[PDB]
Amino acid sequence: MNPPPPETSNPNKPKRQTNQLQYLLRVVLKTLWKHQFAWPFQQPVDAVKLNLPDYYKIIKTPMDMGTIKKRLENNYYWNAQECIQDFNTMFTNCYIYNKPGDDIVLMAEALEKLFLQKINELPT
Ligand SMILES: Nc1cc(-n2ccnc2)c2cc(F)cc(O)c2n1
Repeated sequence: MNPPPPETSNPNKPKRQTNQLQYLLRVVLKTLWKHQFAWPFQQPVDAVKLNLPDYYKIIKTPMDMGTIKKRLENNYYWNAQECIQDFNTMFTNCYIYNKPGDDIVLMAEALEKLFLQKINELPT
């Protein structure tokens, strides 16, 4: 079975919109989304379909760009740093589950370097 996906809304959690968060959706996510290596990260890992039955035995804080995108569209975050942490969790989980040089890891590393370039400068 797959676990329930991470929440994309939470009425207990305060919402906010900042220039930097609009930018993380408008520019950073929506450009990463178009990368040729983006597709494995556009939705939660379906460990049933991919025959990775050990995935959620190892990965306990799963994160993906589909969840991030919905969070950004919902103004789920308080600030840009909260969103950047979700990106880092997504990359870090892929390096934890897989090994250096794996095809998926090369994909994650391409996106990560592009992500780092894009958030080097955020709007004021
Ligand atoms: N062994 C794998 C396979 C993945 N995948 C998913 C679709 N096609 C390959 C995968 C995807 C991720 F977003 C993170 C990972 O850690 C992954 N690990």
